[PDB]
Amino acid sequence: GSHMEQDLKTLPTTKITCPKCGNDTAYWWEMQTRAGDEPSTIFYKCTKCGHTWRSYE
Ligand SMILES: [Zn+2]
Repeated sequence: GSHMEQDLKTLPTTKITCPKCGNDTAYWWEMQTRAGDEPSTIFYKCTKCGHTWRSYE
């Protein structure tokens, strides 16, 4: 754990809320996995504290 590759200034942001700092917006992209919960999910990184969760589309 020494290098990294995160991005914020990029990725179109979407209007949402943050259950952590209470922000009112977050970044958003899709994240598909295998199959055992929700095919193709969208993570939303709040644009304030830097927290991200998942959607259902
Ligand atoms: Zn936040």
